[PDB]
Amino acid sequence: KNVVIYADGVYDMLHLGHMKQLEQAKKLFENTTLIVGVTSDNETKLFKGQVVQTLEERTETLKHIRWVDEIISPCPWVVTPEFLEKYKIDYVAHDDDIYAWLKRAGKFKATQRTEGVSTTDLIVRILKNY
Amino acid sequence: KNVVIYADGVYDMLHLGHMKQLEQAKKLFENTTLIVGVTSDNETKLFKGQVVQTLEERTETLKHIRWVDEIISPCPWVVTPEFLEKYKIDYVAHDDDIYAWLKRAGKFKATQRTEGVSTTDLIVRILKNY
Ligand SMILES: O=C(O)c1ccncc1
Ligand SMILES: O=C(O)c1ccncc1
Repeated sequence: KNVVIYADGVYDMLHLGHMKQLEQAKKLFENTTLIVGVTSDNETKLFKGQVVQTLEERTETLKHIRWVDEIISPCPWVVTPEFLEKYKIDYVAHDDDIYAWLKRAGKFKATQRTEGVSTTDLIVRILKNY
Repeated sequence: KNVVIYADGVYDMLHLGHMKQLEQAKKLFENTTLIVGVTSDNETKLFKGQVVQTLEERTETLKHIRWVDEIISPCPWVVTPEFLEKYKIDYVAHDDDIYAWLKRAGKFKATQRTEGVSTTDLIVRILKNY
């Protein structure tokens, strides 16, 4: 019955939008193990851009989140079918291409993002008042 | 066996320092129910000062934290012995006076703060780079 879900991301400056996404992946099936992958500082910088928190800070915050069962930190930047076999992952859960092969296989579970809740935007709140 | 712990605070812009505190209160005894009280916007402003997130935003974030079993939102600003009886609270868990009466009664459990991890300070990080 237990379904293994893998959700990777930068998880920089974790906010409610991030945690609703993790809650969503956790609840994709009735009995799950949610594995979260945290990307490395170097690869995030090289491919995405500026990260505020280090790998260790981003990883420690996630350990406090109710929905997170296991953590791979750091995690590979690109998911491969080897990786899926290595960790016995049944579905990859991410927002939406690079995930075509997963959707083709029956193993992609779309999860949704929440905007405006970002730590970035809460400073703007502090500031559109100054 | 189950021990009811009450930890109140503003929980504005929840960071790792906040979550380590909640983890600490949760683990005060082997079997606990951790109740978290979230203070109102008006009373925080009036007694503490400027709050960034609303009551509802601060409360929703806490629902995602592994250690939080129950939430009182909003919560009273001052704990009273009536309140303790009302919720069957065995210990109040807070950092450290206003908690003398609790310590006198055997019902105060000190928890520790973590500095420098504050959302405030992570902007300074972004900025001591500009
Ligand atoms: O959070 C992302 O967009 C991401 C996920 C997996 N690998 C790299 C980046
Ligand atoms: O977080 C605090 O300092 C607080 C705790 C309980 N009542 C008011 C304020």
